[PDB]
Amino acid sequence: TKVRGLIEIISNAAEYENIPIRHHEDNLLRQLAQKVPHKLNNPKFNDPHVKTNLLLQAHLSRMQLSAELQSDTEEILSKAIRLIQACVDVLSSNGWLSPALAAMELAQMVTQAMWSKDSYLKQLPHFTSEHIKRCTDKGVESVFDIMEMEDEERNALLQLTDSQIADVARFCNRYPNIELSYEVVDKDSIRSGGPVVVLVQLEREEEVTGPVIAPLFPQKREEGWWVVIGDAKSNSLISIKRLTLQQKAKVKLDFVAPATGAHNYTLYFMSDAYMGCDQEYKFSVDVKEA
Repeated sequence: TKVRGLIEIISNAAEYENIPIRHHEDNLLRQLAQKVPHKLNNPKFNDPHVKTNLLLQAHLSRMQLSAELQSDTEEILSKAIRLIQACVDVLSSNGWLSPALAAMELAQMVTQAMWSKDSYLKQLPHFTSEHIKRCTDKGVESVFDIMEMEDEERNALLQLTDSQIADVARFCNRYPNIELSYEVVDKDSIRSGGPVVVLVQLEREEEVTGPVIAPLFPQKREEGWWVVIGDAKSNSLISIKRLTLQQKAKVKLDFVAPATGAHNYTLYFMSDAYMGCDQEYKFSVDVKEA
């Protein structure tokens, strides 16, 4: 399941069965279809689902559109998050780890208007491609790398006005900087077929708690998270829970312990709003019994 396939699942939804099909837009659409990262095949520029797929890609690529197309995009976007969450629900319920994680990233992508391959710095206000090129050239790749710089370094690199920096500071102070700690409950008493309980604790270290900053997403959004346990080797999604976080939160996940012996898993913490904030921890358990 590639990003392309996930975008197709979202745009093929019955919810978009009535996206406006206009006289005289085929031109823009035909060209749009030429420029988007994932080219479409038979394109039927009369299919609301085809239009929806192109407008979603255009949004992710932050391309120039007509006022009308921009309005159509806003409509599509207003239904997108809920659809993506449902998609994550389906993929994770079926136990498909990679597809489920990719769908979670798609929620971040749609919110921040960017592709999974883009630098996380594309989220910062006023950051252009050259900003990103210069940051990458310098080995600066995370928002945290940006925040660690002193003024002289930052001004030379970003070349931003005091007002632009104030906007950057606002985003950085709300960007998730969470400390995740976890405990395998009674690690020495796990029995085959019995429960394996993982107690996760989250604590926000950044200064501001509040709604997501996403200049290119029309609706007000709240920060959402998923905590997941899976087997990366077999691509199996074992446990998942959705949560919202204020200052501190405790999340309990559990799953059936496999056959006696040593086993390895991965604990994931995934955003549905920001990129670059996800965490992964490979842990192990010793199952007794037998």
